[PDB]
Amino acid sequence: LSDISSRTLAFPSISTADFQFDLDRASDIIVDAVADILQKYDNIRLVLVDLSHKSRILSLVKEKAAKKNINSSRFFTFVGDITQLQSKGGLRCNVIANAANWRLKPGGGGVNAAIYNAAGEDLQRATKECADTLRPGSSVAVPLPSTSPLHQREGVTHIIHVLGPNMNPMRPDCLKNDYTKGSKILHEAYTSLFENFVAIVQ
Ligand SMILES: Nc1ncnc2c1ncn2[C@@H]1O[C@H](COP(=O)(O)OP(=O)(O)OC[C@H]2O[C@H](O)[C@H](O)[C@@H]2O)[C@@H](O)[C@H]1O
Repeated sequence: LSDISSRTLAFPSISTADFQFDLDRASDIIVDAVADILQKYDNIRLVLVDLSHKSRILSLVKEKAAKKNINSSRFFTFVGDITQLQSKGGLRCNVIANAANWRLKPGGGGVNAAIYNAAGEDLQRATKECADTLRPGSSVAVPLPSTSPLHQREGVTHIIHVLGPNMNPMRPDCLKNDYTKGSKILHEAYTSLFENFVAIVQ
């Protein structure tokens, strides 16, 4: 097997800040999507990250993962900045997920701003070579050039942009609390993410 860092994905909670997706529902969906992928693929590790130790989504996911008896060597939560996992967290993760916007543009606050700021213009060049847009519930894997400061400092080799459902009425494709559709699309976003990650590993 390759090194563990090469088989580790760190991801943030998609859709639950700027996109205002309900945390209780999101946490159920995270744990179900994680359980589903770990049932299929060996030798991967998944790490849910959020910036604050008071994170409500981390607390919910921990509770639910314990109830569901998810294998805690293969999935766990971690407090940290997704762009500083090795340097500040002490945890090397080669692949990270981004909660993107549909046009795959930098900025916009949230984790998307942080990732593009850390990665620099290399990520915008590389992303434009892979895809021009995302639709909700889908993702795209982008190899991160070795010249990127994020690669040099944190060992990140790939970023997977993911577009989750949007519940925020001041953002594109707002679902107006259609959580039937919303829940399906967030399930799809996580499965798409995890499948892209597995396709990088194997
Ligand atoms: N540096 C970080 N490290 C780890 N987690 C973070 C970080 N920054 C935020 N989070 C967590 O990341 C999680 C997701 O929060 P969001 O980034 O709003 O994603 P969304 O899918 O709701 O909105 C996407 C839109 O916002 C974007 O700007 C795009 O431009 C889109 O327009 C939360 O748990 C955060 O606490």
